[PDB]
Amino acid sequence: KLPPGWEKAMSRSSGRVYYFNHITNASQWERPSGEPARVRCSHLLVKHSQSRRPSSWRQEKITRTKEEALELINGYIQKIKSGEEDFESLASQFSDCSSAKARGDLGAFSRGQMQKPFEDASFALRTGEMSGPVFTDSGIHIILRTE
Ligand SMILES: O=C(O)[C@@H]1Cc2ccccc2N1
Repeated sequence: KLPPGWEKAMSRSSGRVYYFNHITNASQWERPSGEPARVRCSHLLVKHSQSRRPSSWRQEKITRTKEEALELINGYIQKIKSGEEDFESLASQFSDCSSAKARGDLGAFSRGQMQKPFEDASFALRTGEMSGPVFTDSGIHIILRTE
């Protein structure tokens, strides 16, 4: 039927069908379109108190809760989707990963190098697509596949 990870769902507020990807946590109204050794991704990481290392270049001690981190991620996705802010701008300013200094770019990578939920989401994205919240031991990520 649909490309890997994608399913149909019904909107509770509007009753209109939409599409959801259970690997990337992406969701959208439009029906999704139509695997490589390597993909290239950027990300925006929001850490929280249960991250494996609750510290980053932004904050020596990261104290926010998992739920507060998810709300921040949700807000950044809204601003990216509305076009009020670019992904790169938000990653440079607010990602708790040192890759913030390269607009969130992680370069190319293959399967077997990254944490599994990040890897799985990265490889299920098509070039140009963006994930919803992706949960790892580091924190919560927004992932943008660039190649
Ligand atoms: O560790 C991993 O594979 C994923 C990708 C990544 C990059 C930077 C910081 C945390 C993080 N989680």
